[PDB]
Amino acid sequence: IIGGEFTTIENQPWFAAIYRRHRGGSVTYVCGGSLISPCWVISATHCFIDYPKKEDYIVYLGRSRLNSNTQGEMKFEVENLILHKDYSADTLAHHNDIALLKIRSKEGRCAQPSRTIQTICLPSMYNDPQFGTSCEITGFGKENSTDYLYPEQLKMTVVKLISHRECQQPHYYGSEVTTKMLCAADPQWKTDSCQGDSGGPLVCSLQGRMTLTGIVSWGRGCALKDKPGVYTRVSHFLPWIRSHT
Ligand SMILES: CN(C)c1ccc(C(=O)O)c(Oc2nc(Oc3cccc(-c4cccc(CN)c4)c3)c(F)c(N3CC[C@@H](N(C)C)C3)c2F)c1
Repeated sequence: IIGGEFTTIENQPWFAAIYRRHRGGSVTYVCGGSLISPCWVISATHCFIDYPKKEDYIVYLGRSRLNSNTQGEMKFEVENLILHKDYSADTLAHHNDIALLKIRSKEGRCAQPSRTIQTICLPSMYNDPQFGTSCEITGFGKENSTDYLYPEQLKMTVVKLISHRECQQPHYYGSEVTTKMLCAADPQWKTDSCQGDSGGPLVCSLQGRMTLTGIVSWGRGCALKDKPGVYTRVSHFLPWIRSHT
């Protein structure tokens, strides 16, 4: 995340950190995700498409820091990696960029609630906030283009939803964004998702309840003028989520 502030998992208790395992016990961060039910984390397919083997991945919940431990964190294996069968990418966009990870602890249990681990609510079908609404994104992605290190502490920022008609304008993304995507940006183009933030949640507070509205998918650069972040529009995959869960 570019711009934005350090946060703790307490403030983002549905956030899931997804890593890939390596011989020796070392791991490398992959992508973000969100806990939508005790046994299911939702993320983006493009995070896994090159290495679709569920055995290689681990998921943390209740984790505030990238390479050190947080009190109360829970570690999980992936029982089922479900990628969208119609996922694809052209020269700019990911399509149907949504994935489900069935999680299972070493001891065989799903996630348990706590101050640092909670589910986010799913949206209602075709019901999303109107453009201009503030929503938050969270992730361990890069915060600076010249960095070789990702931030050690979780970050968040606030962006505003952009209408589909604005994002489809030629100096934005044109026909590259479909009704199955949503765009969001800082009005001053100062804060944005970046490398490593994909898979993570775009959350909007609806009537008090925090709702998973988007999943970080793609864009052009990070915090570039007239190039909003593009998210998978979760309210259009509810049937897919419901049936595969
Ligand atoms: C395999 N692993 C572990 C990972 C981990 C993280 C990411 C990620 O997206 O963050 C990832 O996907 C990808 N990672 C990239 O690196 C970067 C570099 C800089 C910014 C971003 C980036 C990521 C999310 C949102 C936004 C919008 N501000 C930007 C991604 C890519 F440029 C692509 N392209 C470039 C080509 C384009 N096209 C196929 C749509 C997609 C990509 F698909 C793979």
